[PDB]
Amino acid sequence: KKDYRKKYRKYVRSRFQCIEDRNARLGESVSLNKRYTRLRLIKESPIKMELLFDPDDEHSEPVHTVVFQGAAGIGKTILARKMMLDWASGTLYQDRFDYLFYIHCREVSLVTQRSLGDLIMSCCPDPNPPIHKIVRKPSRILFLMDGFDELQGAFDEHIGPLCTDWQKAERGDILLSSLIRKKLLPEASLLITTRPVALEKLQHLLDHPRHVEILGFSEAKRKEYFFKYFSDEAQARAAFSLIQENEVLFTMCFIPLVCWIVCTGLKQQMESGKSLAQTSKTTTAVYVFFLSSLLQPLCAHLWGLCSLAADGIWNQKILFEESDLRNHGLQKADVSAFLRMNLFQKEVDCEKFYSFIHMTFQEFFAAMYYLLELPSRDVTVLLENYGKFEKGYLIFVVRFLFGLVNQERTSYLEKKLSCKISQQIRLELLKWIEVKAKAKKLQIQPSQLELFYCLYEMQEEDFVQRAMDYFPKIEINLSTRMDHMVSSFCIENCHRVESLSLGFLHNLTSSFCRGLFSVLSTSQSLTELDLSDNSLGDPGMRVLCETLQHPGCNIRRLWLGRCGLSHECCFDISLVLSSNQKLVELDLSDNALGDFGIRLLCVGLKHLLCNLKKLWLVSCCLTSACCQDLASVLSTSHSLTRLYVGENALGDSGVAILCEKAKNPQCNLQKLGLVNSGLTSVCCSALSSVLSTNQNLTHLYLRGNTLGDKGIKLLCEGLLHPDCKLQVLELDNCNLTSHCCWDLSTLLTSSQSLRKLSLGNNDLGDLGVMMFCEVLKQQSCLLQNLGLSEMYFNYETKSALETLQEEKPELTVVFEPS
Ligand SMILES: Nc1ncnc2c1ncn2[C@@H]1O[C@H](COP(=O)(O)OP(=O)(O)OP(=O)(O)O)[C@@H](O)[C@H]1O
Ligand SMILES: CN1CCC[C@@H](Nc2ccc(-c3ccc(C(F)(F)F)cc3O)nn2)C1
Repeated sequence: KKDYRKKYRKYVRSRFQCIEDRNARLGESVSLNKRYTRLRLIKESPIKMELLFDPDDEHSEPVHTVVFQGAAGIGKTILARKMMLDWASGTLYQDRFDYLFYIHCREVSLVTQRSLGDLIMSCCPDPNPPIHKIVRKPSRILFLMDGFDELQGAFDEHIGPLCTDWQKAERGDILLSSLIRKKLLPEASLLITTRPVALEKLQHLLDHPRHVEILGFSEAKRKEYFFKYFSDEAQARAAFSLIQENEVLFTMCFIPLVCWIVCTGLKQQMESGKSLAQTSKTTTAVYVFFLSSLLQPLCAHLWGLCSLAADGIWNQKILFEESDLRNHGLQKADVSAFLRMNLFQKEVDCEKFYSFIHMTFQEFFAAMYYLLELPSRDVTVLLENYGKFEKGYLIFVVRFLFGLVNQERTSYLEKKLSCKISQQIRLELLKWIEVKAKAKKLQIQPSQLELFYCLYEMQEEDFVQRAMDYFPKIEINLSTRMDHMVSSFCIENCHRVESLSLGFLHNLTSSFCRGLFSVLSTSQSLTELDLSDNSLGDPGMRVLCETLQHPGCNIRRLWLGRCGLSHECCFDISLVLSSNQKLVELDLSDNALGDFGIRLLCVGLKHLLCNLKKLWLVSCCLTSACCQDLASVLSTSHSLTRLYVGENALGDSGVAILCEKAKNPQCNLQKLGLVNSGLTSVCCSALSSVLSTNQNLTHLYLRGNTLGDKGIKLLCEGLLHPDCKLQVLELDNCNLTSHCCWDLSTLLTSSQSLRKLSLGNNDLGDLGVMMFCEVLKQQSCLLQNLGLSEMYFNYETKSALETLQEEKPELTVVFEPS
């Protein structure tokens, strides 16, 4: 008769027109979902809400599963609700999906046994919708699974009895697993929202997902929020300015939830005729401020309130009934008070439960429970469950304990916490950090950036400085401004760190990290800085070099691998080399520092007081043209001993240039990395000359070249020289065969300095190895790995090599492949 899908769209539009779908909105004002402030969405590249499920750029491969990850408060629910409304309004997926089914994971039970009847309860009031009709057909239906991490109770990601078929009733965990794994109603689309931490389990269900990260408000979007929140423009501007002046809070406000909390606080202060001051610095300070302002205008119910929250965390319960409120001393009068002020919500769409306005608030109270003046009240058992899904990870519960357990405390509710307990907890928290600071990642989590968000929450230097004494090595990945703010605070107070590794994720290409590099330059203990494999391009190097010229820098080793640097950055690197007398090791591998960049770099390398000892220029798009400048550096440098230039186009002519100066007996070169440089036997006479004259050269790496047997003979003329002191010779993958074995054998029985000789991916043959075995027994000085890896031989040869290892144990390592 009529198309029932129209009624469903009408239902969705009337239901999702508001932000919460719940009452107690500070007098239940209309929240107006049209206020939605745009969130930043990055595909793992910026994307639009439309075309989200389109096939990718090759093979036209379709996507069924899309996962949206983000922090608590970033807007995963407001965004998923927005999609429901936009679709129902005909502004999104108009010709892609016939239905959108919104699944609220805080309502789904992992214990209760049910068929796929959620499709009934999640839609119109009609108790008997046409489930068996065309709505049963996949490819036109998208499910929105909102809050994977909010599922209450243990969840097993590995299930034997997957139980497909929507008609069969089964446990919620099994049912969700089959839906996520696309075994139940396959070829349907599924969108999942989750906190990044819960991906530890979800990753096993998804198989081949598309991932999108949700980022909060840009500075422009923060302003829009305030202007939309406050209908009075004069107030909106005053509020914005007050916050803008608070750099720390402004930074935190990238999270929509933080903006909401702050705005609500200011609104209440306006109504009461207060100063409107907002001086919060930490997440805890913001939450305490908010709750205090609401409780001030009652406060004797804090115990029951906190106890309720704590129970919910331990028993995995978010939704409460009147019985649960009464069981904790909450009954009607105070409950209503907590609806007038926005602490609880009841739900308005023909439902009656109670819950906290946000999971972070429930966790806040659950944390405060431990400090007041009944699951445990033992912080030890709490911490033991930190990394577990089963308890909701307790990330904010612990993070808030750090903030609450602080000597720098004030009045209003906070004063009701016990000082004796606070000290007991404080000490346990220090022990917890010491233990977690020394651990393997293993996807478990108090991840160093996380221990730093914990430390940031308490500004007490006496605590933080001691906590930071457990981090001799810091490895972190920063994606947002808040990550930098937190990292800088902790590093500024760390006097033990010797090695620091900083990753940068899509927000370098800019100066975002300037406020962190300015910290590193004042560190006295830091000696090694690793900034590899991140987009620290030219402008980023300029900032770093500015800080490396600081008189107290003390950085000795700097690793700059795939940083996206070009020749211009060498100008600034040179300036550092000409001033900073402490820098010893510099790795510039895998950059675009072509011949010109080296010419510039060499200006610093040839400078008096440049003490650089080790330089890596591997895969830097170099060719023979630059060898003239490198040769000049080798000729005069008093400190450069290690030079690695492989994986470049330094052909025979380039090597001959370097050799012309390297052969000088006064040259300090000790290790030469002429690896995958396209050398042939033509240049071996040059290398031979160097070996014969330069007694300081101890390591030569020629693997990947094509020297052949002729090259070996030429090198042997030098290697067999009485004044040659080479200790390590690597000739892997040099296109050598059995015809060179006579000369290699001669080397083994004549060289006095050789200790390690490495042959590898080449057709040495069985005759070759057997001949070596027969001479390696005759008081050979060779002690180290003989190589012969990635080589295959007959049974006799394998036995002979094993025999040699037992008979002549001085040659400890042969390293056969089998
Ligand atoms: N785009 C937006 N515009 C304005 N406010 C927003 C937006 N996104 C989120 N908020 C604010 O954030 C608060 C809660 O955020 P939200 O509940 O979406 O966080 P979440 O952790 O993603 O949710 P859930 O835990 O339910 O998945 C709301 O009170 C709302 O005011
Ligand atoms: C688990 N941990 C690993 C290391 C990186 C860290 N990243 C974030 C991102 C965001 C927030 C965050 C902080 C305060 C708030 C509040 F104020 F709204 F409560 C809401 C948040 O979402 N906290 N940590 C997560």
